[PDB]
Amino acid sequence: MEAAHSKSTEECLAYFGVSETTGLTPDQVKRHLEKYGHNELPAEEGKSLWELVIEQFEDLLVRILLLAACISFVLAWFEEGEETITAFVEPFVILLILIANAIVGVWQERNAENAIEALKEYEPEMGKVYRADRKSVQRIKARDIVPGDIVEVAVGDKVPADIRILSIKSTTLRVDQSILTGESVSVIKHTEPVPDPRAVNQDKKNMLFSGTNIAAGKALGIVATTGVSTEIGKIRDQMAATEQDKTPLQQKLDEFGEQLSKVISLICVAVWLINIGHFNDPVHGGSWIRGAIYYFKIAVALAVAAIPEGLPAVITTCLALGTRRMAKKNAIVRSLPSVETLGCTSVICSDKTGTLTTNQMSVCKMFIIDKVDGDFCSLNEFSITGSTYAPEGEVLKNDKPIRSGQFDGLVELATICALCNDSSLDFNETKGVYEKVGEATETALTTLVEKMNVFNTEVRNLSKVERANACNSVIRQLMKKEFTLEFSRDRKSMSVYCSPAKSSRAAVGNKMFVKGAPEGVIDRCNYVRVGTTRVPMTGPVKEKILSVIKEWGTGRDTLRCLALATRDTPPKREEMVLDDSSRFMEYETDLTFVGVVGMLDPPRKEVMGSIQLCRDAGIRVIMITGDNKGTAIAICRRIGIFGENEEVADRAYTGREFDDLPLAEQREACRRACCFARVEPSHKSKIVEYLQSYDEITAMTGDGVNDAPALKKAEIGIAMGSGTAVAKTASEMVLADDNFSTIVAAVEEGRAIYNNMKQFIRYLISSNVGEVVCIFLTAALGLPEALIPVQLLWVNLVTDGLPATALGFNPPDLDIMDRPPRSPKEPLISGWLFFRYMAIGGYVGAATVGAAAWWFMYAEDGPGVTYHQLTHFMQCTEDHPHFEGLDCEIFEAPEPMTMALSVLVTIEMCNALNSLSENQSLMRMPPWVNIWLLGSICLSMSLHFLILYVDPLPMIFKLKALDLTQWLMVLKISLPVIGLDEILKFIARNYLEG
Ligand SMILES: [Ca+2]
Ligand SMILES: [Ca+2]
Ligand SMILES: [Ca+2]
Ligand SMILES: [Ca+2]
Ligand SMILES: [Cl-]
Ligand SMILES: [K+]
Repeated sequence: MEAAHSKSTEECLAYFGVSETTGLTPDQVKRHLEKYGHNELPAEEGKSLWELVIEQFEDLLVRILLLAACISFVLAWFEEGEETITAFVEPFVILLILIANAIVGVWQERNAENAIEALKEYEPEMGKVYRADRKSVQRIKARDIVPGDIVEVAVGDKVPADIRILSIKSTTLRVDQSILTGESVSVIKHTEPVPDPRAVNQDKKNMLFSGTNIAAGKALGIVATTGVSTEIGKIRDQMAATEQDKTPLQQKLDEFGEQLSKVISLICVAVWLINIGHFNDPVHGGSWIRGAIYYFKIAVALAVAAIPEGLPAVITTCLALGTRRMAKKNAIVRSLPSVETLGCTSVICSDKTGTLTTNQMSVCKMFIIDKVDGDFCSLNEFSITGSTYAPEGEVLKNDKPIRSGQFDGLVELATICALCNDSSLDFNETKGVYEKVGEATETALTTLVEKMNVFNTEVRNLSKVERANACNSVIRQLMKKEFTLEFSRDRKSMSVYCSPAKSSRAAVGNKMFVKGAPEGVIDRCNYVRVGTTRVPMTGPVKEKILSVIKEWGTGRDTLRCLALATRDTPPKREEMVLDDSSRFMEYETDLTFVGVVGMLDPPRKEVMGSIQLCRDAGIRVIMITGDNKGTAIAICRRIGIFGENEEVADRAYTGREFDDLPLAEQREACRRACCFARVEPSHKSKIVEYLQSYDEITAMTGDGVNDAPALKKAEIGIAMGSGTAVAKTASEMVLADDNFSTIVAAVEEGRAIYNNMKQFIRYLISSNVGEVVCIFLTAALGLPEALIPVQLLWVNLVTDGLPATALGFNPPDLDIMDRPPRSPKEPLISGWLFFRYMAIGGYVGAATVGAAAWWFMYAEDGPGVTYHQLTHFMQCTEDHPHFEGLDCEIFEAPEPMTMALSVLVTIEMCNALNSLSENQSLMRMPPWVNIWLLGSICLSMSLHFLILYVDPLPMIFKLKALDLTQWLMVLKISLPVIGLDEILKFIARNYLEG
């Protein structure tokens, strides 16, 4: 809908056939969506490259390798047996392979950039729009907005796309389009056209350019364009290409792609030397330089086979797929390069309120009397679940569920909780969460009655707005609150005067429900309600009550307690003066203690266990807060930062105590601290500084400009999703819920996104080192060659390239949080890991130069046989010493090389199955965990059988199809790799790390 600035509002509403009263419709959305794409700008420009030097090392090798195959046959294309066809088509083979190496190398290149696209649902404009389905506004993602739908914007909003204003709801509408125009002041917009189709944006006084924000006003409009069709979109697309610095894992990995290339470049250039003894020999046209181009091919080939390809792309996938994974968990990563650091987090600094704690008061404990006949009374203690103002949760006794209604004592406790209250619950259908109305401590009660629901009302069926104050209303339908006696610090309590509702009488049923702080309320109780009874307040009982009120108010939970009682025979309203707190303490006498409830601000979901997790992963959790030292210290023993009876007289500090210490004592405080209370805004940054001094990677939560500095200085800034825009742009990550338990998970995924890479690296390296050992172990202990040029190319393609990319789809490893956080100090590969590599690779290479050895040497019923004097085979000429029913041309036999190459491939897939997780079992994580692997394995295992059995080919590959016994061998020869590595894993899993 270009040039919408020159068209009537009608011409546009028409062009989209949308009614501005109800905006678009589902199918219109999907329709326009497909025709114009999502409201985003792509990455069509170059902003990424193949970090490794070797990727450009190999591509030159496969080019020059081909050259050798064009000089090879050419120099002398005529042999005694003209052209065997298995040395004539080689040029046609390698090239047929480089093509496969390509089709594959670009297969993984896509997934790598296909996953990037998966992460395009981050922190967008969230523009507002009107669609058919609903009548009220719709806060939808900026990208989900299609040209054509109806968008409205009020003060402060950011313009999500190019909008042709339709209606201006405010007396006027100024906008700030400073970012796109030479206009510093906000300008006005109007609802009419601007005929001239080629006028400049400054003169498009009726449009709202995307990426702009309105200074003042509200106004509806219709999206002309979106995406790159946007005025700001035609700009950013046409911008200067951006460059970047590099991360310590990239550096350490580039240093790695420098070690290998070199070594490789010598493991092979050492082959064109260990095989000098065969350059002249017959098999190679019986000339020198001709063999000097055959062993060249092998080396330049062995290289290609060893060069672990795919790393850059694969990482980018784990990375991508992982971030996707984090987001599902509310961890919106803003900087990919940072997720790298994320697993090196060694200290998290979090704020208490909202993040570690819910900040919604919740009753979690309550009791009442059970028995008292024997001058020794027991009680009925109940626990309550659910830690917010939402009606969700259930009453428990001895960790077991019970109906609140079955206990008559509770029915009154609720009646009090229900009536002696001035607060309520409200469902904010907008935010889809339960809100409180008034004081929290009261509201906490409200929610208790709901979780109680002593009268088994039907709730499930009700609407959220309905479940809000359900059970609470029932009680109000049975008891009329006449008047209330306001609070007062003299008696520290309050109460109400109630009487049966609808009851058309007086002086009957009247009761006064009193609620207050324990002591005082208990001392005004002369009677104590048991069952439905009421026995006088003896000396022993009153002791029992106060005893638990202590066990509760002091214990690890440190619950705030409230005493619930009723005045059975209240004075009459007449004889009562309600205009001074002075007399109220009096009317509130001769009470019958009903029960007590204990509330507290509960720790957010999982936070209690997440802290335990950090603990297992050596991460320091430091709580920053506004509380007082004492209460703050408490909250820490409540959540776990501190054991219930752990001495922490030096790991909690308050702003002032801290400023009072000397720099050297401040730095020390931080290497041990775990709680900070009443902190000046400038302490966070100071705290981090001291944290950095002990080389500690630190994640700091913030939520206001107040934290901007601290957020930036930290290794990882983490902004509250409920925070300010400033803090969000200062952090490298955002908490959608503002929950602490997230950070811990984000951190964990970091550990997996690393471990994934390590699975990928280990599989190539361990496997390829195994190839290089076969080519070597034959040329070593002297043996009939096991592989030739095109076979190396084959193996490469079948075990690098595809089942390799697969692993990038491996899932999150386990017991990944019991190690200390990674330090950018320690090396890419640990000495034991390298062993673990050679342990494997050294084996595979054996199994291969031990599969053909089984073909040549004895074999249950083998088609050929000889003895370990096979190491001298080349001197065979029927010399009459080691001769039998054998001919010197049996050392050219195809099946051996085929019993080999087939062992290689199958052994590697058996190995790729080991790359599902660094130190776990195939038992604890089956091969089917990652499907794409099983797939890629088969898709390759197949390309192998196809080369062996499809007659026009096994000839080119100098191979010769093996039978069911010849394949049952390959299995028992390669399958035992699982067995081995499964041991190394076992070891490490218990002996090494601990
Ligand atoms: Ca008009
Ligand atoms: Ca390779
Ligand atoms: Ca440092
Ligand atoms: Ca391989
Ligand atoms: Cl108009
Ligand atoms: K930073």
